[PDB]
Amino acid sequence: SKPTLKEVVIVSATRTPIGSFLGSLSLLPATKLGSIAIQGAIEKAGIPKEEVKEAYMGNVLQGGEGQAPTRQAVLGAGLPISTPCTTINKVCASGMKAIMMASQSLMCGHQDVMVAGGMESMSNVPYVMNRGSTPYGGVKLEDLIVKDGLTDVYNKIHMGSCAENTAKKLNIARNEQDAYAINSYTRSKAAWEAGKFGNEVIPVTVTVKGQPDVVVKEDEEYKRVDFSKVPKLKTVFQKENGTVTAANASTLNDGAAALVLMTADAAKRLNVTPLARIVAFADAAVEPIDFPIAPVYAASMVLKDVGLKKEDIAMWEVNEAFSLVVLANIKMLEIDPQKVNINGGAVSLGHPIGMSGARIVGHLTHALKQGEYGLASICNGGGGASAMLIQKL
Amino acid sequence: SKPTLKEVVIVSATRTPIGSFLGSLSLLPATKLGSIAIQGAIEKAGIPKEEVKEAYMGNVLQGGEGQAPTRQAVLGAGLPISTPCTTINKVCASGMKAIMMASQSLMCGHQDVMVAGGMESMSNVPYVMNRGSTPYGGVKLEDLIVKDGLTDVYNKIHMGSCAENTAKKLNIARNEQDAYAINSYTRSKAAWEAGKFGNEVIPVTVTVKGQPDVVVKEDEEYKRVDFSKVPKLKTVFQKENGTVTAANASTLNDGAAALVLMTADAAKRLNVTPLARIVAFADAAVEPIDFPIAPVYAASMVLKDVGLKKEDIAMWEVNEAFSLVVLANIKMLEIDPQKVNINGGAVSLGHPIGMSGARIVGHLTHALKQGEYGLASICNGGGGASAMLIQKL
Amino acid sequence: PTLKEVVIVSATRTPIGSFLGSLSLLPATKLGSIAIQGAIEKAGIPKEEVKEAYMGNVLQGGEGQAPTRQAVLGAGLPISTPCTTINKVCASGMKAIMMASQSLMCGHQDVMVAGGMESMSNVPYVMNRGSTPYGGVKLEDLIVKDGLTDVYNKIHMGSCAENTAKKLNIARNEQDAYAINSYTRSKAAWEAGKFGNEVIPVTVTVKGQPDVVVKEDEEYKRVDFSKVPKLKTVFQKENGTVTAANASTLNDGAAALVLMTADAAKRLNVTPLARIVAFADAAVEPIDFPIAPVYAASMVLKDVGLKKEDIAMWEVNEAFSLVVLANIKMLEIDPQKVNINGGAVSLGHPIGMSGARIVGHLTHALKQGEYGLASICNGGGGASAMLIQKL
Amino acid sequence: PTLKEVVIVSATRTPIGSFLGSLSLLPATKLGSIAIQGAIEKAGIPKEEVKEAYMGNVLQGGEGQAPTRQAVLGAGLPISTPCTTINKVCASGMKAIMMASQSLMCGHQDVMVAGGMESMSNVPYVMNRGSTPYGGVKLEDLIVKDGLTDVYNKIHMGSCAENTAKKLNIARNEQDAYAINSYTRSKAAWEAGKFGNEVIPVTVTVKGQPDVVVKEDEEYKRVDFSKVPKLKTVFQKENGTVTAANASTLNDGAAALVLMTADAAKRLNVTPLARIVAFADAAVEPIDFPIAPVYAASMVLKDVGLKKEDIAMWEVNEAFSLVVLANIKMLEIDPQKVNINGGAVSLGHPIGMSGARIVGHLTHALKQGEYGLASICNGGGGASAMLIQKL
Ligand SMILES: CC(C)(COP(=O)(O)OP(=O)(O)OC[C@H]1O[C@@H](n2cnc3c(N)ncnc32)[C@H](O)[C@@H]1OP(=O)(O)O)[C@@H](O)C(=O)NCCC(=O)NCCS
Ligand SMILES: CC(C)(COP(=O)(O)OP(=O)(O)OC[C@H]1O[C@@H](n2cnc3c(N)ncnc32)[C@H](O)[C@@H]1OP(=O)(O)O)[C@@H](O)C(=O)NCCC(=O)NCCS
Ligand SMILES: CC(C)(COP(=O)(O)OP(=O)(O)OC[C@H]1O[C@@H](n2cnc3c(N)ncnc32)[C@H](O)[C@@H]1OP(=O)(O)O)[C@@H](O)C(=O)NCCC(=O)NCCS
Ligand SMILES: CC(C)(COP(=O)(O)OP(=O)(O)OC[C@H]1O[C@@H](n2cnc3c(N)ncnc32)[C@H](O)[C@@H]1OP(=O)(O)O)[C@@H](O)C(=O)NCCC(=O)NCCS
Ligand SMILES: [Cl-]
Ligand SMILES: [Cl-]
Ligand SMILES: [Cl-]
Ligand SMILES: [Cl-]
Ligand SMILES: [K+]
Ligand SMILES: [K+]
Ligand SMILES: [K+]
Ligand SMILES: [K+]
Repeated sequence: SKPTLKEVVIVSATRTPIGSFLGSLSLLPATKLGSIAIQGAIEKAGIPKEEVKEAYMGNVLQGGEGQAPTRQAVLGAGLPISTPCTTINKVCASGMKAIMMASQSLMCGHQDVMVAGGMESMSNVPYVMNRGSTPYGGVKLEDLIVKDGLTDVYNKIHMGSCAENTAKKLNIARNEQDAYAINSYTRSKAAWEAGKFGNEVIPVTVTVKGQPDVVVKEDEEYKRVDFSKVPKLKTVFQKENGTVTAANASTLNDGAAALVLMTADAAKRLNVTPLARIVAFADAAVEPIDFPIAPVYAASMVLKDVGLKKEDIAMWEVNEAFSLVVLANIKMLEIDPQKVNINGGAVSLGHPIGMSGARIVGHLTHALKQGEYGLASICNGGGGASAMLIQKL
Repeated sequence: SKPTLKEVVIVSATRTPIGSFLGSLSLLPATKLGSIAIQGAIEKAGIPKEEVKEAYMGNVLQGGEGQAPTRQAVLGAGLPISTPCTTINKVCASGMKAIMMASQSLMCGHQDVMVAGGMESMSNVPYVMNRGSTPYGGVKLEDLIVKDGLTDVYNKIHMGSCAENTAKKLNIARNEQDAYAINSYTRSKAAWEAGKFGNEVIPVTVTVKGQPDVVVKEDEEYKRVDFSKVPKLKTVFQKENGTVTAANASTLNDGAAALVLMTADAAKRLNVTPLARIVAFADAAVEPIDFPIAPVYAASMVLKDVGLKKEDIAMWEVNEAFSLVVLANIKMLEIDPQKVNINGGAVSLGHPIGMSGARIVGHLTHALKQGEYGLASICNGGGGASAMLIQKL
Repeated sequence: PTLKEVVIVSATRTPIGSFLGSLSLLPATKLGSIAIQGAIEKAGIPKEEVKEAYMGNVLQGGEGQAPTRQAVLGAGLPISTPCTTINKVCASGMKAIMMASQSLMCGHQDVMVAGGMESMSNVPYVMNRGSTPYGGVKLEDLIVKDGLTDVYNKIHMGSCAENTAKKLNIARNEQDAYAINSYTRSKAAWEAGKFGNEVIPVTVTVKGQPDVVVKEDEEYKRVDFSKVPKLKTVFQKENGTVTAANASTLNDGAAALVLMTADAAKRLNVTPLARIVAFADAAVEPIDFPIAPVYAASMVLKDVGLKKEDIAMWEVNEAFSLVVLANIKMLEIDPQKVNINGGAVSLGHPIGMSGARIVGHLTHALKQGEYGLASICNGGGGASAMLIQKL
Repeated sequence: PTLKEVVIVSATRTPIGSFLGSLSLLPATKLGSIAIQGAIEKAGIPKEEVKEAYMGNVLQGGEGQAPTRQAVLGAGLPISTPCTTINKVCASGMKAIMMASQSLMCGHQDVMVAGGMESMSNVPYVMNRGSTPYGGVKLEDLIVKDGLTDVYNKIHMGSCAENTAKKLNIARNEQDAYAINSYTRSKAAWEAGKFGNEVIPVTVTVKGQPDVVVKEDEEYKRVDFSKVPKLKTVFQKENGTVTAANASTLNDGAAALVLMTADAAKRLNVTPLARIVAFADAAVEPIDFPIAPVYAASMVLKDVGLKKEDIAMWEVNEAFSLVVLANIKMLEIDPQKVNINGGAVSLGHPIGMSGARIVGHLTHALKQGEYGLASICNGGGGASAMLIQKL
């Protein structure tokens, strides 16, 4: 027999703008961007801070951040000292997995109101030196972005080289990948200029003693592009017959996102209007080198579970880890390209890894029309993916 | 009314021995200790590896371990590439929180069989250097054990100094703390001598090319003691009227633990006999400085939830972060000290921070007699604690 | 065998670059090659005539094997040229000239190159060999550890200067006035074109960049006189005297001289600039290094029977303004004859280079028949001094 | 004035410690103090008579300001003693003695101390000044970067030796025979008490542990003759000849000599051990450093008018067994007169120390009236050589 569970709703979804690597938000640690997003979400939901019972935040690169990153973000947002906190790491899937795990606690009736999201400051990720005796001939200082973030343990190659493998297998060429990337930048600029993130993004003031304030109000990455340069660029992850470039891959970035989740009962009790219902979610895993196709199986599991067909989905958010990944998913699922990553994605907006899975779910929440279904999927290092289905209320 | 949930059972619980800092297990990465505990747990459960659907592992100090620590542990144990993995960080409570969150997935019917536990190799935790430019005059690279594991963010003091604060408030003196510590070493020795860890601990072979193999078959820490020296030690965190010493505090250590969890239905399908039922669990939080008393509130929450009295508990496992922590809990709960940490604990056995929360649940699993209730609780940095109630089958 | 007479035939230097400034892309050894090549060109002799080379260089860490050999081969000199790198802290550049002169005096060589080189911009940090200690690892800055810290007293060179300021009663306003005078004199000499024969320009070449020609000293323009009396006393909190403005700075540069016996100069028909008359080293209590040049200068004057009045120009290296004032006070010499075209407080102080630079400056600035005396202090309580006569 | 006669009055050294071994707790400067103090005691002169000091020291990074000054003051010599640190790579310790001899020959000092020191155990790693590059960086080992890599060829000293092994047809088996010979001679000489006047013991004090008295060289006992032919060729995978057993090792130690003019020895009632006759430096292509000592030795013989036959004993530094074999072959000398009591392959090679050690050894081992010739190669393609006669 199947358990009888509580219904879970999204009441608010807020994010910081995304900063470029060593760019506009580089002075702020990940936990502080977390505080900003969490306070933003609470404000937008219209509930007292004291109503939030527990918090989960995704965060992939936690080294040097200090004790209990999620607790820092939560206490920094002015939430009660009585609030338990857990920091989640499923690599790039962390921001989505946090929402999923929080949903499961709500479904069990173990809490009635929670905050879940993700945060990352890639600008502030440190280098490491090993503990022990210094070996004769040299001591390595490794970059934790490369070592913990972007290198497949098993193949000993960059995520970008794993992507090249799928480009080979599925015959997805340089020109197709470049066209997708240009498309992403185009959609991001359009959305931003049309005022489409007006309720999703909250601005950030950067203060430096002796300097005038800087107000960061929009995503930084999408303006850093030159369409004429795009087809000229070198293939950085493979010298012989490559396809992936700086322009058609996601970038390194800083940002945080937070959602307020509650049971249908609690939303009634607090007289708040729910934005969306969380219907179903799943995780899938494949051979580590094949992570780009893992979101295909995760999305399929979700559709099969709920009894829906791909054509029933109004809007897809397939995380733009690489242009290659989105094209692979479009090809295998046979879905309408006009319904995928409609207002841009990670290739042009950037990819603070622990945050992105939460951002894309928050974007569907705002963009879907009443009654429509949205499906968000995200690959992660090691061969995994997470996927989530929501319906707009 | 209340949700109707799947019943959750523990089928096996296994661990490596706990190694001392830079000691017998120091050559093995946390992820390798993870693979060993997971393999052991599946062997002891007597089920196909393919039946494990998903895995969660606690792990506090993830810097330099490589991409997706839990995935590394699971694949290194020979589990299917189809197995999704998430790495969990709630400081010292991590190993317990992993079991709790896995239990929640099982209750929702989202998976039927999971592995949960915790892993830490404090010997292999690195130092960090900031990204950017080196200041004129040099820099000190920070030790991540100290910066991420052991320093309160808000007070800017060691966990040990937070403990001194509780010692003051509740009048828990040096002599009482030293007596508790001696008692822990005594109880640990007694338990090993009596063969109380026979089914719980699996040995590990350390192989070094060009030297004989070393078989580690018991915990290393409890033999590193001198009872005569205990009352002579100086107080390491507070010179001015201190109480906490190297002897009466937990140590730095390496180890991993894993539990096979499934629904009661899955156990019947697979023809396995469960060891215990997971009944209830809870998280609590107080002011960061007051973490030593947080386990009191988490334990009370659990008892109230199920409607039991403290007298109903046959065995207590209150993690021995410091001798002070246990005495503080005994004092406030007003429970029988003969029922607390009966076979030793972290003061004498050691404290690989991400694993201890799982170890103590695993020990109750084996030590309890049929029908008895066991309660485990564990404090964590930032002011939190987790607690879990199980019943022997 | 009777001792041979030694002459200076040429003396050349790079401009001095500021810390992390205009010359920071070039290693010390490359600056040394440029200086050496320029000196040989000015001397008007084939490179093959140079028999052996000594270069001063204080902070050799990370420069690679045999720094002087790198400078020499980099300048296109023969593979047969033996090379030695000299370390007497700030006195290194002068000590190299002294030791080369001694080899020439013995008839062991007939033509040598000697000088000094330093790239403080490129001096690395160090980590100790061994087990990493619990709680953290220290990365020390070699400029501070090897260059600027007194071993015995465990204080900065600047704190040693404060000590002398106390004992000899040399005040903050006096040191500030001297520093302003140094900056003023440096600017005046550059504007008068007094370095036209001494300094050679350096071309800095970067990939995908337009070439940059560095033709003058960088440091002397980095000053605000109105701010001088307001600066904090960085080496001492209470009643301090030494500041960033009145102390020498950290810098990059190289200098080189072609030296010959009188017989070799004649054989090659070169016109020598100056004769080397005498030189000496003195040493005192480590903290008292500011006064060691007084004793070294005194030794050289006494050696040749000259009085302080017989000296036309003094170069007392400006380690700190305090040092020059202390020397003037103890020696009782005319300040208008001391560091007349500026010095290390305003031009900068690449430590292994400065003792060569000041001897090379005398060689160009002295008029025929005049005597010049150069002295320079060094960490540990030492000083070197040299007397030359213009030909 | 004519050139003064120079004599060696004493020569003393520490034992040589293995890499990270028995002397690894002591800095190079402390080892220097021990050797300098011993040399002065043995000379029987007041310490105030020593006027100036030069010490060889190749790897100066992290040792603190003015390494020679630290050694001198640590030995209890007066603060009035000027100090200079000398770097000619492996030739440093000899070149220091040569340069001191020139100062004495000129009449500039009458009594000096010269020698060399090195603590390879305490040589640090370096990190470049600047911003850390994306993707990380390896902190270089200064032993490798400054000590043992040829700048121009970008290969290890050991690979340079391979080049000479190929050119002169000196095979693996011949190199292994020479190395076993060195270990055998070292053990025999220690057992015969031949170092009793040369080596002074070192007490290593550690709080909470008993003292350790180091009384003999550590390295020569670390050998297994049956394993020598089984080792891998660590510098060259294909067709190699150089191994860990037949190469010098990395080590800690210091040596110091007291030098005087003949007049000074008379004045002080000192009976000197030997006279310094002549010395020279030679240089060739950097890759060809193994053969430079042939040319330096030939220069000294030619200068003085002696034949190779007139030399009673040769000390050709054992940088590699290959180097010694190449020198014997080109010079055509009796192998029974070469490195008679062992050398660097088995006693070890603290690089700034060895050039001084070998001159000190000849001073003790030669019989009255006999000539000894010492020679030593250095990175960059150099060598130094010196002739002495026993009195
Ligand atoms: C790809 C990556 C290594 C960056 O490469 P990079 O070479 O250091 O990037 P650069 O900025 O130096 O780009 C090099 C060139 O590309 C150009 N370029 C980059 N993006 C461009 C764009 N959008 N439009 C036009 N030109 C662009 C730059 O102008 C530069 O030009 P240049 O060669 O004349 O100097 C890094 O962003 C990365 O690793 N991305 C993948 C992140 C990832 O794996 N995420 C997780 C997914 S699972
Ligand atoms: C306390 C801590 C810093 C270790 O301190 P330390 O001073 O480096 O420990 P040491 O091994 O140097 O021991 C110090 C002295 O105590 C002695 N000692 C240690 N354990 C002993 C024992 N069990 N019995 C008798 N003597 C003991 C040692 O012999 C030593 O004596 P000495 O100085 O005369 O030689 C470290 O274990 C720690 O931080 N523990 C807390 C872990 C923690 O906070 N975990 C999180 C929980 S919230
Ligand atoms: C003194 C020393 C530590 C530099 O100190 P510093 O404080 O880091 O120097 P800075 O460049 O940051 O200068 C600090 C201030 O002084 C000012 N300043 C520096 N030189 C100045 C000048 N010539 N005129 C006016 N102002 C000046 C700067 O503008 C700055 O002002 P701010 O704090 O309002 O911005 C360094 O040059 C040194 O060690 N010198 C001695 C070298 C030495 O000892 N050599 C060996 C001799 S024995
Ligand atoms: C050669 C050098 C790199 C060390 O090599 P290494 O491989 O780290 O040396 P090791 O101590 O690890 O010895 C390797 C093996 O040789 C063996 N070995 C070494 N010396 C031996 C000897 N004298 N007899 C027998 N066996 C010996 C060791 O037992 C070891 O055996 P194993 O592989 O079974 O464990 C280093 O000593 C060096 O660079 N020397 C040259 C110094 C130099 O260039 N000086 C300047 C001259 S210009
Ligand atoms: Cl918490
Ligand atoms: Cl996964
Ligand atoms: Cl000196
Ligand atoms: Cl040379
Ligand atoms: K891009
Ligand atoms: K203990
Ligand atoms: K200045
Ligand atoms: K050897």
